[PDB]
Amino acid sequence: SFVEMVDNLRGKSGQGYYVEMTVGSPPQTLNILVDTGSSNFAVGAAPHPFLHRYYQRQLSSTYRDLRKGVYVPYTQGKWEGELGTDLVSIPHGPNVTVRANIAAITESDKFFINGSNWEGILGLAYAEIARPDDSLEPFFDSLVKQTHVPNLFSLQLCGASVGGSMIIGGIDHSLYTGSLWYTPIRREWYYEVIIVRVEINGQDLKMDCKEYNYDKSIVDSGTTNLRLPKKVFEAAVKSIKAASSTEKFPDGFWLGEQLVCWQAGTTPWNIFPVISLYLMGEVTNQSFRITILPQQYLRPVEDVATSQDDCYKFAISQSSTGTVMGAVIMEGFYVVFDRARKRIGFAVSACHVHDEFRTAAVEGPFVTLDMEDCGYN
Ligand SMILES: CCCCNC(=O)[C@@H](NC(=O)[C@H](C)C[C@H](O)[C@@H]1CSC/C=C/CSC[C@H](NC(=O)OC(C)(C)C)C(=O)N[C@@H](C)C(=O)N1)C(C)C
Repeated sequence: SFVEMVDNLRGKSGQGYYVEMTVGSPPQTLNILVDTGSSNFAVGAAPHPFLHRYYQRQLSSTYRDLRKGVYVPYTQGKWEGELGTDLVSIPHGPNVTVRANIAAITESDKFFINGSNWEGILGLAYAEIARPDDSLEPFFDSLVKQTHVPNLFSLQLCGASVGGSMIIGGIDHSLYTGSLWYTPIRREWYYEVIIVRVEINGQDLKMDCKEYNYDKSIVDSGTTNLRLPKKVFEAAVKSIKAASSTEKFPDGFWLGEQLVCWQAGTTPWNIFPVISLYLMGEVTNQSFRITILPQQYLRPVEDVATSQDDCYKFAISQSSTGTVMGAVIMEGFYVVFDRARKRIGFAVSACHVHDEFRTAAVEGPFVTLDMEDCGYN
């Protein structure tokens, strides 16, 4: 019965993917950002220049105040509000209704995006990183405990203005091709995984694999870019520059600041290398890899001028909190968050990226010794 959940996600490029939900009685409709990098369910509950609508607790008879404030900081943006509980449902999701914790956002800073079309956020990670503490049961935990919905979900994010699917409670085999390859969830807080090798155009970056996971590596649908630790970011950029030395790009380009443009349909994709991330597998000394095409880490942006040329922004940035496999990485892949078996699966998506001579892929098996030494402690 997953067919009704296909295409239940919408959004704008670089503004996150959202699903429709309803809270309170009578049901109040709101678009909620899907974020695997956080664990709090929260919605705007007060007027805001960027909000077209918000949660009105006074209009819900099922609403319950928990009389307890909350603050939640994100890599970018933050908000604070009041904790409470209410009935919640997902129109284009499983046909059920559950009582879950809800944070009524009363104040925020650089959180709501102008024209994003969403007024809330659904943290799908674990309680361990929930605010104010792990006692605040996350939405998915509530859903699984109050219903018969299996303990797993999958995400198929499609690029370009953007759409996709969030299959709650299962895997929809028509949304991907080939085989699903699984990597262990190292620890249940963020969806933490271990990267055991990185190659650019088939060239090993030759770095201590611990560097790839310093101080952790996570899968985060709520982050746009591929974020890499300083040392890895530097090595990656250097390699990508040399590969594209043919042309010249402003130093601000590699910083995500300035953007580059080309005559409509003349983008020199071939000069940009593919990136291969090898992930720890399910059996001893075994891993698999996912290959990222330039069409993924070069996010298309509207021409700042009155021109009809294709402009893009470097979607790879430096991080100080570990590797982050954001939406640009998840796009083109079908990703299964198999919480029941503590693993994350990857397969080529049906709405995969397209290149003339190259193609994004998930390949295995590969032999990799000492993978456990790649984890940072
Ligand atoms: C100061 C951080 C303290 C630690 N906090 C966390 O780790 C929290 N989790 C997180 O912050 C997640 C790891 C990140 C989370 O998904 C948050 C969700 S914020 C709501 C998301 C809106 C969709 S636009 C996404 C945006 N795109 C973007 O910036 O594009 C350009 C770079 C081109 C401008 C982006 O990428 N945001 C990153 C940076 C980010 O912050 N994402 C919670 C666990 C409490």
